[PDB]
Amino acid sequence: FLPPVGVENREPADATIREKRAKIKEMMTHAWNNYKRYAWGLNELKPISKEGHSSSLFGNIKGATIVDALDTLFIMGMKTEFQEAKSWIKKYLDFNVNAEVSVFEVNIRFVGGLLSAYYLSGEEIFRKKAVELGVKLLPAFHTPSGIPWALLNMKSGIGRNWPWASGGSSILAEFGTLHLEFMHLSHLSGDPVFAEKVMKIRTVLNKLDKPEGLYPNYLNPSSGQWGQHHVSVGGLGDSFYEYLLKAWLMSDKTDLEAKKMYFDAVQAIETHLIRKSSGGLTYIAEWKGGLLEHKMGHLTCFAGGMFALGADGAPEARAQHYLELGAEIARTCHESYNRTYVKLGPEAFRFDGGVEAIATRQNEKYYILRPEVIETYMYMWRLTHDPKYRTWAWEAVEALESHCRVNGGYSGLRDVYIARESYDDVQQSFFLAETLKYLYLIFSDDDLLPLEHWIFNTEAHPFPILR
Ligand SMILES: *[C@@H]1O[C@H](CO)[C@@H](O[C@@H]2O[C@H](CO)[C@@H](O[C@@H]3O[C@H](CO[C@H]4O[C@H](CO[C@H]5O[C@H](CO)[C@@H](O)[C@H](O)[C@@H]5O)[C@@H](O)[C@H](O[C@H]5O[C@H](CO)[C@@H](O)[C@H](O)[C@@H]5O)[C@@H]4O)[C@@H](O)[C@H](O[C@H]4O[C@H](CO[C@H]5O[C@H](CO)[C@@H](O)[C@H](O)[C@@H]5O)[C@@H](O)[C@H](O)[C@@H]4O)[C@@H]3O)[C@H](O)[C@H]2NC(C)=O)[C@H](O)[C@H]1NC(C)=O
Ligand SMILES: [Ca+2]
Repeated sequence: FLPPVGVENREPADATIREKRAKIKEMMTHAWNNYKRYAWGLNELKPISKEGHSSSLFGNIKGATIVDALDTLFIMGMKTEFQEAKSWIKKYLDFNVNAEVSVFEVNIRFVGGLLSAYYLSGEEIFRKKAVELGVKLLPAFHTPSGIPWALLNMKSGIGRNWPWASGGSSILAEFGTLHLEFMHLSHLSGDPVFAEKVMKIRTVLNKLDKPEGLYPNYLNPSSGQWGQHHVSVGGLGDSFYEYLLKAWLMSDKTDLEAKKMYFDAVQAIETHLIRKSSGGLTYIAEWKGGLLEHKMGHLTCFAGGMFALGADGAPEARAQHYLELGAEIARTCHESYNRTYVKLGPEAFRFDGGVEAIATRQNEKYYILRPEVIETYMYMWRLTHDPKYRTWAWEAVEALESHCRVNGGYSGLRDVYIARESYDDVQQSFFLAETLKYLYLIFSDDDLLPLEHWIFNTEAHPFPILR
């Protein structure tokens, strides 16, 4: 174990920034203390019902919110809370269970949360548990190609793909968002097997022709060939792209394959998917066999920070281009917040049918406590220090406090366009792992989890550079 760099949370110099940061910590005490009060040990909290919530993505594993919150608690100086969480994990976190889990979700939340807790604290239990879980996920890769199953029974090792997935195919974002965690699993366990699995994924992908430079969201694990040619930088695709860039950064820039894959991918996305509305907003559309659908998801909004984070490493005279593209995605995504009643954006928003940056379908008007817009504000603040990004982040804080904060915690909303809240009764674990961590960091100095020394996984779990 090596002492971690930049884990001290010194108070900002400006009194107003100090006060704003203290508010975000207070919001975390509200989310955490209510989770502990009504749902301790269960995966998530139902804040209206004041009971536990057990998403099917996690099967019979326990304590998702405990594990997802560990690192946020640590950096906020919540040491009593961190110790209670550690004691529960030592006694009760068990991966020897008989149910199916999403390999992807368990990796980014449980493996990632345990890894960050270990690197921040040095407590060996976190390392031991991360490796235990990695070992349990290894049967997911038992396919003819090495492209893993979506869903794995932890006891039997038997896997399968989503039943609706084109021809029984695996999902790009799912198998493409294992890389960072598996590289650290090999480092800490000394066992090459984890890196071998994620490097085999690379081998399969690089053998395929990418239609127009684009990656279909579906890849069959038996044949190793594409399913239907649906392409998106939001759901089903998003974090695969994210992890190409971050694999390169986290390798101390030695993973040259990752770098080329990333910049090639983003150029094809710019050409075929990125458009400007008649009102002047930049958006990322979805592509289906050549035909654009002029719609962007809240999930897609993470891409603003991705583009900005990759700017420093971009080719000669392309760095400002990517900082500016990041800023335009940030602005569009801020407009999706601005044009609502509650000032929190919808799950999807459109740029045709006579609209710009608003939802039209009733079933896409919801907000489930998502971090991706605030995530992009954090990167834009740290990479430009333009005060507007702190201004926009604080607008979201005031919105959350006005419309999502309830007596029993924080709840998502079913319709951001009307006055009367319709609470969905789920406190998503990613609100504690991501939304509040990124808010806290925005109102901190740059030297708390400095971006030069820490690369965030897709669930806001910071990992150190591997040399
Ligand atoms: C968050 O959301 C808010 C909305 O809540 C956004 O605010 C809007 O921003 C718009 C874009 O900047 C802006 O549109 C411009 O409006 C200018 C006119 O404003 C003045 O007049 C209007 C109208 O008054 C008459 O009509 C009303 C009824 O509508 C009557 O009640 C009056 O008696 C008059 O008869 C006033 O309402 C305005 O006053 C309000 O707004 C002011 C701020 O604008 C406030 O200070 C006031 O207190 C008051 O609330 C003003 O007095 C237009 O001149 C301007 O027109 C240019 O742009 C057009 C659009 O260009 C793009 O799109 C086209 C189409 O695709 C492309 O061709 C172009 O290339 C561009 O891509 C262009 O078509 C024109 O030809 C002109 O070049 C423009 O329409 C809104 O006024 C503003 N609304 C409000 C209420 O504030 C805000 O931007 C969002 N973001 C942020 C960060 O806040
Ligand atoms: Ca993410």
